Amino acid sequence: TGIQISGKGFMPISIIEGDQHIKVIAWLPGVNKEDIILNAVGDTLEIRAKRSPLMITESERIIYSEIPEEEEIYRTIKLPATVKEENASAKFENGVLSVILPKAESSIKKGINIE
Amino acid sequence: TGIQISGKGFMPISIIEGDQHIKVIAWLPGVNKEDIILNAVGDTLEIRAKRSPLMITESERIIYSEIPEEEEIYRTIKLPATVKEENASAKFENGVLSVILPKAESSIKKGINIE
Amino acid sequence: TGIQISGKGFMPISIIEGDQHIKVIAWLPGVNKEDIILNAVGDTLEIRAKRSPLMITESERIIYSEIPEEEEIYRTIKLPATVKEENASAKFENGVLSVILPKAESSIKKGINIE
Amino acid sequence: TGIQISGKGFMPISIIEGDQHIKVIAWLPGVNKEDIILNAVGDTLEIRAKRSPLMITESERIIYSEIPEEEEIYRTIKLPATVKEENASAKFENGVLSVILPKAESSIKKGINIE
Amino acid sequence: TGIQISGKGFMPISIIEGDQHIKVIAWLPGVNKEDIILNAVGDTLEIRAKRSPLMITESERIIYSEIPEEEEIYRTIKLPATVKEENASAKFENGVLSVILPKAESSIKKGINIE
Amino acid sequence: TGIQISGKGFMPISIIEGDQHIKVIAWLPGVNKEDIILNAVGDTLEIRAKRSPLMITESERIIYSEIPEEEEIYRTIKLPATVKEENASAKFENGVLSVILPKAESSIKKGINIE
Amino acid sequence: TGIQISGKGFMPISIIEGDQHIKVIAWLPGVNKEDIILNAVGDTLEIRAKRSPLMITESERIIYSEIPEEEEIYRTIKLPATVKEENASAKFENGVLSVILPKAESSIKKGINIE
Amino acid sequence: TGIQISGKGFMPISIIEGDQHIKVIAWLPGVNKEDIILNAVGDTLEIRAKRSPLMITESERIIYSEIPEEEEIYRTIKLPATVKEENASAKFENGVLSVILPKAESSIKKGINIE
Amino acid sequence: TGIQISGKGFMPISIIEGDQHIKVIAWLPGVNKEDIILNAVGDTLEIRAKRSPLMITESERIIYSEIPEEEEIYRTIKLPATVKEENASAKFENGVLSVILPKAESSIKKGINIE
Amino acid sequence: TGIQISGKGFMPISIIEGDQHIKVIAWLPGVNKEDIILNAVGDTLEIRAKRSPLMITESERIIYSEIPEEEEIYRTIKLPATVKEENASAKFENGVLSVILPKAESSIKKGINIE
Amino acid sequence: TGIQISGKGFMPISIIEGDQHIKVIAWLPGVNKEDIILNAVGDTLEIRAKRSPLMITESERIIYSEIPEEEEIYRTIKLPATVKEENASAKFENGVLSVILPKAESSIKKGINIE
Amino acid sequence: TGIQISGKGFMPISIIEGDQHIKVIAWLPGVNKEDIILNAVGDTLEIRAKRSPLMITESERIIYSEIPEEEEIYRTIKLPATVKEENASAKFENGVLSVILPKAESSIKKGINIE
Amino acid sequence: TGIQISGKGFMPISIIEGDQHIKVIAWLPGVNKEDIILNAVGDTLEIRAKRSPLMITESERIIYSEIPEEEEIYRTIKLPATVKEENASAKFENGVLSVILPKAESSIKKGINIE
Amino acid sequence: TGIQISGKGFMPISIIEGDQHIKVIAWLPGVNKEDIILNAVGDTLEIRAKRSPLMITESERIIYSEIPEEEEIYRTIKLPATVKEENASAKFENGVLSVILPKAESSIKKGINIE
Amino acid sequence: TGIQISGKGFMPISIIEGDQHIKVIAWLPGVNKEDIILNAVGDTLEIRAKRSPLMITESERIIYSEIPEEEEIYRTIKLPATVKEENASAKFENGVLSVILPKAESSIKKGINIE
Amino acid sequence: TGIQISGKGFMPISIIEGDQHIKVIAWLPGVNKEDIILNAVGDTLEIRAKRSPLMITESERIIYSEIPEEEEIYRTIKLPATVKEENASAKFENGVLSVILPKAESSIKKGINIE
Amino acid sequence: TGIQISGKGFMPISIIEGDQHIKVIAWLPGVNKEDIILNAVGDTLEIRAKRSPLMITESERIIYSEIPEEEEIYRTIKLPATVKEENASAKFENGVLSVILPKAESSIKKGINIE
Repeated sequence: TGIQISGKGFMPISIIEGDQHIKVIAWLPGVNKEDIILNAVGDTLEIRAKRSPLMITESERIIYSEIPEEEEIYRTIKLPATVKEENASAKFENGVLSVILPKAESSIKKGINIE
Repeated sequence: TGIQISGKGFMPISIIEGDQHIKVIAWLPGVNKEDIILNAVGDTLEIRAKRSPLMITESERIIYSEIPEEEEIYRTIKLPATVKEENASAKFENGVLSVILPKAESSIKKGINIE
Repeated sequence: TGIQISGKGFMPISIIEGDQHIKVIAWLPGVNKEDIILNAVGDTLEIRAKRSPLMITESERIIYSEIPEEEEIYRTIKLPATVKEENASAKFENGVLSVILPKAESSIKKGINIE
Repeated sequence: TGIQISGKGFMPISIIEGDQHIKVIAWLPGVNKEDIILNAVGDTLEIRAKRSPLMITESERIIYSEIPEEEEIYRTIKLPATVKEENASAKFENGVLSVILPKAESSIKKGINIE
Repeated sequence: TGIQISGKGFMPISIIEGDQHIKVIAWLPGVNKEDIILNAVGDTLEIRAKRSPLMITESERIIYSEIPEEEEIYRTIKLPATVKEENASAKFENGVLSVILPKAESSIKKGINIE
Repeated sequence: TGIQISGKGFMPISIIEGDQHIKVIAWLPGVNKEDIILNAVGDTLEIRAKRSPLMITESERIIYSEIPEEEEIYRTIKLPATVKEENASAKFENGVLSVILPKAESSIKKGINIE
Repeated sequence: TGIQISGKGFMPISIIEGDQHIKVIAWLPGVNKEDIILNAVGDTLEIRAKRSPLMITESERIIYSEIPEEEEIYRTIKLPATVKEENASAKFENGVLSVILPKAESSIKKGINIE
Repeated sequence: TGIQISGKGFMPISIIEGDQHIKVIAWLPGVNKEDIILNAVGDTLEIRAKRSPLMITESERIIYSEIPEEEEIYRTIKLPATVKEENASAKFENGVLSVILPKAESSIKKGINIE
Repeated sequence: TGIQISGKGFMPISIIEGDQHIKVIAWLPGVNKEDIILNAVGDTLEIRAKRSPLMITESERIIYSEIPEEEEIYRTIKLPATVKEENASAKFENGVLSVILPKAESSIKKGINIE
Repeated sequence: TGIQISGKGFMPISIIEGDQHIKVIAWLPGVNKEDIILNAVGDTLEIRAKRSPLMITESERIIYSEIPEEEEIYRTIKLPATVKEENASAKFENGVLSVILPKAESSIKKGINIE
Repeated sequence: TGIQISGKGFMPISIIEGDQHIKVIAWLPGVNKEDIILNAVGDTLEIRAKRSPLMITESERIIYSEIPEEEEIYRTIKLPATVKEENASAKFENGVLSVILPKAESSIKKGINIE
Repeated sequence: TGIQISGKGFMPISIIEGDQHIKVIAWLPGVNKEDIILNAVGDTLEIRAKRSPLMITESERIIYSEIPEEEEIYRTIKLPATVKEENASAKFENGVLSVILPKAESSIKKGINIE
Repeated sequence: TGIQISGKGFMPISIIEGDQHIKVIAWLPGVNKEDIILNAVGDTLEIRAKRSPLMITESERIIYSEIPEEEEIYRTIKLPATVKEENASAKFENGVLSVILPKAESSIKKGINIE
Repeated sequence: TGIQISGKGFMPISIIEGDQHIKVIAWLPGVNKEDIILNAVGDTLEIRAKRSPLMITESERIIYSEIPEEEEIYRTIKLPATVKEENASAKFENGVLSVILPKAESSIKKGINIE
Repeated sequence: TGIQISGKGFMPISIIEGDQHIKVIAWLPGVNKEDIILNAVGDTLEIRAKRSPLMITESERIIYSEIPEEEEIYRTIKLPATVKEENASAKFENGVLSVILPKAESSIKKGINIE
Repeated sequence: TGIQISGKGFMPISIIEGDQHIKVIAWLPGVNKEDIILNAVGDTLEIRAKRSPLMITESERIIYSEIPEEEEIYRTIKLPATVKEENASAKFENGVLSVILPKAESSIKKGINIE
Repeated sequence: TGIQISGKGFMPISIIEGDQHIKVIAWLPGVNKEDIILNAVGDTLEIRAKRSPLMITESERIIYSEIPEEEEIYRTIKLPATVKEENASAKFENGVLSVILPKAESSIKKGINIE
């Protein structure tokens, strides 16, 4: 049942499990597609990215703000199954990274019939 | 000094104030550019948008999730100055809406010299 | 000693350990034998099922109820030994699923003599 | 409005009220159809049954368990209406007993019109 | 399910329910068989008795005591079924009164079969 | 002033002290005269008895009960004076055992006059 | 070091220990010299007395009172040495009983020299 | 009655209200006259300035300090009356800025006579 | 390590320690250069000054204020080294007094080499 | 009723009382039969022993341990009856010492009959 | 660093780790050498045994006891290294079981030199 | 196991128990050898002494003090064995009284062999 | 994400993770380079060392100390990746041990591209 | 007014101040005159001594003890006046060290007359 | 008895006091011998040093760390005696600085004899 | 800044500090001018006096009292400057002692000019 | 028994009652004999006085003070007896006013004899 999330910075994760794969959704609003580093192996995925901070002309002042300032953020995740890093896909749109990880064959649960 | 935020759903705001305008940044990760409705007048801006929920094949199950499910979200904001809705600009990239509101002339603080 | 239960919905589990196998008992009252999905591999078993809700004619009203309404329920379990999914058996009677999982050879503790 | 449940052992009840009858649902997972004793009269129903305990070979040990051990369990219920014990029906499938109790004529609320 | 005990003085009760009767056991240690008053009707039984207090010669003093002094004690009990006061029996031995109350016909639950 | 009570089971004691003896009253409701074992020596008395439990036909069920179930009960008591076990008397009626213990000569307080 | 006081009613005690005796002072205000019963043996002294209550003509009412009403009062005391009841003296004046108890020979501590 | 202060950094304010004007005093110790920016309009005044930090030769170390380090500080204030930014005066001496704001004509309360 | 501050009134201090001297910074906003009294000797410095209060025409009222009213304020400080009062310098600008105190020769720590 | 245990070190005791003797069981796991010292007299028994500590090669380290380290342990017990030290027996097997102490004749409670 | 103990009953464990093996000490006082079952595999050892309860003639009564009554007890342990079940040794003396488990080659940490 | 200390004043005790005697150590700093009174009998020892208070010339004042002022101090001790007062020894040096009390023959525990 | 530290004694750890290796920093002030034992295998590293205690001539006394006295200290660490013990390097300077552990090939996360 | 006590071990101090000297009393029961080390200088006195521990034959056991075991004890005291170490006297009797310290001339307060 | 420590950063100190000197031990792990500044005078010593921070290639990330980051650290200590800065020695090895400070003659306590 | 008051009894102090002296006021109501002892030296003043207690004829009783009874009272004060005991003056009128202490030359703070 | 004190300012009172008069003591330290106003009538006395405040040259500052500043103080007291204001006396010395009030004849308790 094991899933271990860990890292720094704001990054709402979501783990979807299918029969033959695992989907991982992450919220990286403000982060630039090319600032994201994605790599995984075995049963752990690591998402690390950097989102630059709000640039303000000397004239402006931040009257108010709920957006976290930290620039470097990431998460290493322990998936509940080993996967094929080799066939992983990933899309990043509207600040949302979505990673598809095919389940490794050795981690594909096989059925049991009832009678 | 008045700034009144209010509405429903997750939407980290940020208000930047310059001498002749007001910048408003909002985090709408996952929201579709054309699902955003932006309108303002006087001293209040309203950002309302809808982000569709994570679609999962019947086969998948959400093993874990930190992403809020609510679909319809918005915020009406009371800015600390009246603005020219007419000349407002807005960009939406990487899940981040950024609105530029020119300060109305009547709300432009004028200087006072010290001696 | 590790055993990790996890999932959603009401489903009292029971894990029995023998020398060469592991028995797992689950309470799925109201669930339909063919609505149960059983599969396992390595050291983890997954029981997922759906029990339809109490259907009431428009005329009736639920005057009182201790029965949980949720329809989709499941549990993935981490057994304390690897098993042969291939030879697992399972019976479902009187709302009680009982799964027999033969211990994998590599997980069969071997004796040590005292003198 | 009176409904009085009472007895011993785990047995999630559910009382459905219709215009001319009362349905009572009980969760008796693991209990054997012929170990259930059902009888009622006036405005009270009594469900008493016994579910045998998990039998384990001397070799096995209960590594973990959420299933209550008590064998003899029951509930006497006070229904919100008198009923015809004589015409009561009952089905027991998938650990779920469902009893239909026709409302006694003297307990059938009659309508009142508004104008 | 209703059973209402009430009265004054120490008198441990016990209510046993059979299919066609109700047994009631009461602890009246020190009480004299002929100081007991037993009467009942409908669904309520009343046991009232008086136990004289420990008589001590002027010479003696009660060095210590866990025995309640109150002399007049009783309990009126609401049984879970109407009974035939007419056929009630009662035995009193070793400070223990035991009353047998035949269930009234109108209170005898009738069976319901399952299929 | 020493009096030490100790043992198991419900047994309200009462110790009466006279000039030349000690009376001990015990509540053994439900206990059978011949199931009581009484013996003492020096300054300690021991009362041990067994009261059989309420026998119920398979048909009956204990709907409610304030009577303790434990069968074997007893108490060893340290009296405030040595006594003549040899001349102790004892009566048991209506669930009440009453023991008379003649004070030993060596424990008979002798008077002191005031002037 | 043992001294055990016990009894009922208000009776401030005081124990004085000498080398060859033990003095006991008791406050029995309002008690009548001839209502006092004094006796002791071995290592325990017993003081029991009765002070009659304030008699008031029907005309009077107790507007206020700090004097305890209880009539029968006493105390049995465990002295730190065995004594010769036989040679005990006692004086009672101004509501104060004072008892002199010669230490028994077997309880007279004997000296040990230091060097 | 409205007065809204808001901003960042240490800056004790004081608002004095006259019949035809409003005085505002601010403590900007350590701040340089030409580092102060003063501007206002309508009913809000904004004071923003920057005080450089204590410069210490590499040789020195701050053994102790109650002086806040923040460099950029400011406050935007909502005055209880609209004012003529145009005729505002301001003096800055001994770390104290004092601003005189003539009340706008439309905000000059007019008298009411009592009889 | 000793540094003892003490006195009355608001006066944020700051003590900087160099190898051959001690710098002391104090916030005296609103205080007049010539109202400051500075003197020191041995290892203690004393700063005492008076700042006049905000003068308000009878017409004005203090609508709000965070500026402390007390007029006479001061602090006597125990420096962590004896100093040469004789060569102390002092500057007072923008409400900030800064005192330079040459360390006394006898208080100049001398080096120790490590090998 | 008196039983006084006291001493140091871990040593679960158990006192069994028969009519003519007293059994005392003690848990001395790891203690060597010949390291046990047993002696008693009157109404008190004393069990004192020493268990050597776990010897570990310099190479090993105690990764974890629930076994108390103390070496010298013992208990002096006050039995509820005087005994014949002279006829006491004792067996020590599997780390369990079991002592049989014949009750002294003077401590054998004699019977009292009830009628 | 992982070590997982788990099971039922009183059984103080101790785990000693050497470079090439693991020692496990267990306190099974009162347990019979031939009632102990020892087996292990991979990185987990299981110790299960049964100690019969104190047998008492009908005449005796357990006046006092700190010895746990449970008969069947055991523990499955997760060792911090895989081991060779095949070469495990075990001695049981004075209620103390001591098991020697040779570390598996694949679990023997290899050195790293510092410079 | 009984040991009862009691008395007044500061006097740290220490009781050592041998096979044939009992040693008692007491801290009587400042007390004068000839101000100590030692006597005992049976199973109780009594140590009473008086230490004069610090004498100060009128000129001096007690600037500070942790030494208790009370002059008369003592303790009566209940030893865990009867002793021969007759053969007791005692040494008093450096404010430390040490008493040797030979155990009485009747209190000398006799051995019990194990097999 | 798993990292498990464990051991005894003061030893501030620091784990740095690179793409192809893992660095581990440990503070072993006062420890002697040749008193350090470093070994690792799989995914766990073990650092064990001994620092001798401050030697003080009989003449000296430790007036004050924040340095922990314990001599033998160590930590076994679970790294987040398997490593090649074989190619580990290590430097120890200024009380700081620094270990470089090359990541095992099987633990080297591989990239995933986004589009 | 300064007096600073500090050190380890039990040692009740007492400081008496006269016009021309300072007396210091210390309780060193059990300490040997020649195990005491006394030295002082300026305004601080240091008392350090060692009292050997109670020696017990292997046969004896410490049944009870209020005497602190620590062997090495001491206190360094800061006197409220500088003194002439040179003329200090000291007596040690009955476990009580008493030191007389002549006040240094420079610390002898001189009088002031009132009128 | 005075010892005053003060400064910033992690630096476990230890002060050893001899008859003619004072030893000071400090833990400066990671600090470079030539980055340490040592100087003292009178009765105060000052240790100030700087330890550079862990340098990490852009590729690495600090997965975990118990090592404080602050670079500049120091402590000024008030020794309990004046010393000869001139003859102070100092060694720095294995992150441990050890300073020897000869006591000043004027601070060398001189003896006092007891009689 | 140091001022240390200390002593016993009620004596409200007041310390006034001038540029060249220190005034000390003390409330000694009821104390007799010739019962006051005043002396000081260096930086500490000592005021000690005795006020006799209210003398009452045997006939009178103190119905109520807020006046402290203690007779001997005093305070030793640490002044913030050394003084010339030699030139101290003192007046005592209306229960108020007032002492004038000329500051010692070495304690006279010297000025520092600001520019 | 009535005595009512009331007023403002610090003024410790004391009421002494004799058979024929009442003495009242008041602490008015610092108050001037001629600033005291004393008058009474019936059963109430009133003491009102004013003590001027400590006058300090501009040069001095109150470094510390426990003396209350309030100038005007007083107390009106309700005596437990009516008195002859006419014959009252009063002395004021050393800050202590002492008033003698002759009891009025009507308030002089007269005796009652006991028999």
